[PDB]
Amino acid sequence: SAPLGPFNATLLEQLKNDYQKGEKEVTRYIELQEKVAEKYIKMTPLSVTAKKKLPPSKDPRDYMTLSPYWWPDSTKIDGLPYIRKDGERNPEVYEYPERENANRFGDAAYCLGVLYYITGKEVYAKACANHLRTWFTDPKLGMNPNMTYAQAVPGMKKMRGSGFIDSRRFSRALGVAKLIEGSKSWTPSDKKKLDDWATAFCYWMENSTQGQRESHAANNHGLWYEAIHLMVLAYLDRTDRIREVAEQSILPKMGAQIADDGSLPQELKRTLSLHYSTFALEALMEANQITSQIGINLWSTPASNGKVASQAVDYLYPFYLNPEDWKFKQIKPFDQSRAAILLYEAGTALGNQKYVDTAKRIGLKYSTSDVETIPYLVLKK
Amino acid sequence: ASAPLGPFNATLLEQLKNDYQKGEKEVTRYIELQEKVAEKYIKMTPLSVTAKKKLPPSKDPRDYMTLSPYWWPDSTKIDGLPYIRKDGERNPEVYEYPERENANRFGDAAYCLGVLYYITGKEVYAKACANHLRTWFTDPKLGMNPNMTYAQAVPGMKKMRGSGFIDSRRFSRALGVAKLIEGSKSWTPSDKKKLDDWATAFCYWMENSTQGQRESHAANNHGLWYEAIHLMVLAYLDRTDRIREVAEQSILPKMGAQIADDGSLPQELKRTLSLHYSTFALEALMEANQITSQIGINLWSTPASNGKVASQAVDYLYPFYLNPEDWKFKQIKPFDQSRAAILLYEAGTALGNQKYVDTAKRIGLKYSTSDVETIPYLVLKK
Repeated sequence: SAPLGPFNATLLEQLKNDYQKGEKEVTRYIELQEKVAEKYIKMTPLSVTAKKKLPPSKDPRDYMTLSPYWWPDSTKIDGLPYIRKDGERNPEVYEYPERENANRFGDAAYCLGVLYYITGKEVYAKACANHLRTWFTDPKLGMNPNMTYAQAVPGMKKMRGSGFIDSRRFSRALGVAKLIEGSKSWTPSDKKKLDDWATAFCYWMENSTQGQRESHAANNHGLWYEAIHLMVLAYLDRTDRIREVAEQSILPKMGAQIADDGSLPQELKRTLSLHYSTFALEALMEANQITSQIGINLWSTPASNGKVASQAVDYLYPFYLNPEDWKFKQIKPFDQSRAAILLYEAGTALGNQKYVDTAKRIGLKYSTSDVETIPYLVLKK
Repeated sequence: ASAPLGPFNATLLEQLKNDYQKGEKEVTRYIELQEKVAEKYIKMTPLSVTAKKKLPPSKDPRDYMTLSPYWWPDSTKIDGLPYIRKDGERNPEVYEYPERENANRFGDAAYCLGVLYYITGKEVYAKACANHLRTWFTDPKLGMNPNMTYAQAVPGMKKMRGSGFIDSRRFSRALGVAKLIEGSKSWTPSDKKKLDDWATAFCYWMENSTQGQRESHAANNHGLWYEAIHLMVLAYLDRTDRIREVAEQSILPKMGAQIADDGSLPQELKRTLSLHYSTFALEALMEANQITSQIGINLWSTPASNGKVASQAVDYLYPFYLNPEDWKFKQIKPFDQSRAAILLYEAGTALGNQKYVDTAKRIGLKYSTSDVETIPYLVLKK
């Protein structure tokens, strides 16, 4: 049985088992992924401190990014304070290296971690460990365990926590560290430091004013917060807390956002409504990969108010077939391949065969290098 | 009191200089706002194309290099090579090439400083402009090689391309506004000579390289924007007969082939940003006409050999400039209606169409905006 972690544990165990028995189709797929994975073996570990502009703390170990929809105001002489343009990403975001480097880190470590779980080769754990240490625990290059300055806005005078969503990138990688435990490269001392980082980040999530705020939001930010919350709690083996967050936080939050038709009214008022409708469920989808390893299915468990997350997939299914029909503002094209993983996750969990069949029709490219598709051989022809 | 030939609306700019000298309150108010906007360019350290780590294939940091914005790594290839195209979707990798945004910042600064010197006469603005011009263009270590070989390159593509020449309009407008500072104490006769020599060299590359040749023959918005940049360079060099030849032998035939009988731009209707690329082609004619009209050639009303006129394109688009909602073609991003204001004002005054000029002012530009391309257009603010 796979260690508790941020992935579909069924598909992952299936892959390792077929790989060990020698099944051709899986062994060929894994030898693809290994060729894809070779850039991460040579790839030099990134660190949050690779930045020139420092944050208010003057500490380069603090993660800092710009909130993507905030732009300078031309009608002010300094451009300050920034004004918002929902859905239109300000290219200034890319002057904060963490925004893209946390992605590159997260991808590298997830891929290396799952390949060491499937194949068992020390070269994959040894490379994953190098990435984990430099990003999280290294006394000089690892990030502080907080997200105070995530998605900061210049000229804004209050502090906000909407930026906590940036954590999904590196917190998936935190969980997968559990997969290389037992390797020769991940020493007891390595695990302890990462446990202590994970313990500190969790304390920051739960008790900081920004974390408390985010823990209370009944929108897609609250769902993503709790999904990230489960990943940290899963890494630390706090399964009772996983049960309590699922039942006391995620399901109530999910039920307040679903309307009687299954739509998500808070996301239909965005400039990117089909994207943000799917973003919300993607939070629930990643949380459910962790809850269902301990027996809790968030797709089919109803909330106190009777709403259940399957109603929200039903509303969106027609448009996942024919995205033209989306009768709401979508100021940018929508990636139909996001429906493939979502409908398989939700279809496998709900015993809905129409969903699983449509997931396979849409599919993912067999040879793609997107690391989040590594588990989904079942979607790749 | 006539403005030197350059890449701006000379009527609006002479009017502003005239009114500011006479003491008119409303212009003096506006120019003092512009001066507060322009102080950041006085302090701004000059930019240079050489501020980059990743070198071009020539291994010369003085070569301008950018990435073609719509080209993306291919996930199904082990190295992502060769890149593939997604029309309309900017690959954020473009921001790893510093010249993409630094040429904009440079261009904006030198243009703002040049126009304010023309209007106010203040040497502080000629001195600041000249600083930006020397570092970008002529400096023997920091200045830019006079070419666009590696503009909008594409990783994995085997042939060389010319369509990235469009990147030139940023620093090219700045090249022309150097004419406004000639005669200051700060722009010495030697500064003029090097810059003249640089512009002669860049114009040579534009006209004789394989890439510039291709670009001079495209009958799309790239060909139009090529000649509009060509006119900036030839105006700066005072080659006014060439301006007349380029207008009658290239711009007019190109405009004549790209306008259909209903006044639409077929080539632009097929892009994923059809309302943006229709306006783009026209803005090429607008910026070329600001120059051609200073030597007596009105590109909005002068027909091609087939009797097509550029005013026919404005007519096709005017109703959509009112209600962009009605645009019945692919537009995978929102359309900025302020672009129409300058366009409609520029075409309206050249064509005598009051309906156009009224619509321009109704849309308007923000009085306090710091966007330097709106500096001449007080008439669209207020």
